[PDB]
Amino acid sequence: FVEMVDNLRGKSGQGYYVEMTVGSPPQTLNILVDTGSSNFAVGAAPHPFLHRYYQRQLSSTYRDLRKGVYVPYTQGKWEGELGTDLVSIPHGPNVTVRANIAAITESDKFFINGSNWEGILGLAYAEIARPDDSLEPFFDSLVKQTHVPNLFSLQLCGASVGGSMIIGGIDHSLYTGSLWYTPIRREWYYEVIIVRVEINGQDLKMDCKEYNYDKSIVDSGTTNLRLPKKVFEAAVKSIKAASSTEKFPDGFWLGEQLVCWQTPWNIFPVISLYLMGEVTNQSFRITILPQQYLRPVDCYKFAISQSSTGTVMGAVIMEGFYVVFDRARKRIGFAVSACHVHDEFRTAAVEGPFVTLDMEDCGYN
Ligand SMILES: CC(=O)N[C@@H](Cc1ccc(F)cc1)[C@H](O)CN[C@H]1CC2(CCC2)Oc2ncc(CC(C)(C)C)cc21
Repeated sequence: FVEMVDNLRGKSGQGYYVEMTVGSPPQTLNILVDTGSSNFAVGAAPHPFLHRYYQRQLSSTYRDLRKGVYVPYTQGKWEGELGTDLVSIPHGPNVTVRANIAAITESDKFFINGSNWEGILGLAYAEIARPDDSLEPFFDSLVKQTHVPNLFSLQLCGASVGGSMIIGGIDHSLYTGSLWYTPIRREWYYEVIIVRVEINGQDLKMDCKEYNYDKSIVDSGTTNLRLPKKVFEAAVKSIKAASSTEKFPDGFWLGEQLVCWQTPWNIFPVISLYLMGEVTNQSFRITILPQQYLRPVDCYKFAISQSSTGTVMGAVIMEGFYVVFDRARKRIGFAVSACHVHDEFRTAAVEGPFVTLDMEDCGYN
């Protein structure tokens, strides 16, 4: 799968993109890779921020669906016209498929000024597609029309970022140790269940329901580890305590201020999420280093932040790990990334099995 290794580019805070082609003849575009949504959408008009855009008039294979589509994210909304056309990933599998494409014709605080991407690839399930679940998501179309296995994996490497999207398989060269899998609780977002949390090794004795209210998801289109309220205060409480030996401003834990050195790494704790495992009463844990939740912006940004719609395991989480979206078996795999920025002293980690009871009662119903 070395054809696909290192096919992801980006800039810190601006997402990860892959090169795609649309229409005949092929128009090359950079497309943000987003496991947190299920629309395939590309700029189709000359918005001043865009390096390029989809020009339907140039395409033999374009077909109008004569439906409008609207999509608001956490922030950012766009509106568009649905169509289908032929699509390829040059540094991906050797195929071409007909896919739904939203030609973005109006947007609001969506495109990033200074970014080098022109669209977004929603990789999650139909259930959350707009206007509705009859709009077959890209990856569903990819699997139905080719012999590409129903699986993709992400090694997000973390001012320029790099990484790999392996479509249809796994590249064992992108990780060390063993993959550990957690069930996809439901096929809409990539929903999982967190069952326990630990800073430097200390539990938080919270009802595990507080971790998955109203959901926990794996989202590559989100930068931060985003915890619910209770959970966020508790974890800074614990990190501020473990790291107290150097005084840090309040702006820095709000993610406003910066720290600058010429970096006492082991001043800072590891953070640990236990995930529901494959077997009744068995879990595993994933552990991130300071080198993960501290975003280089020799200065650093605290990258854990409060949330509101559930836990979101964003690039802060995913940059420590190789993440396998095993859609065929309703599960997501985590393994230590071979590219994660580590340490002579420490590493990010994933280990098990652990015994943890009542893992069902952990997710909101
Ligand atoms: C930070 C952010 O919102 N990133 C988005 C993609 C994105 C948007 C703009 C941008 F400039 C870069 C990436 C992700 O798609 C967010 N993913 C989840 C993340 C959550 C779900 C829990 C937090 O909020 C979302 N709300 C709406 C959508 C779109 C929908 C059509 C599926 C309802 C998705 C999400």
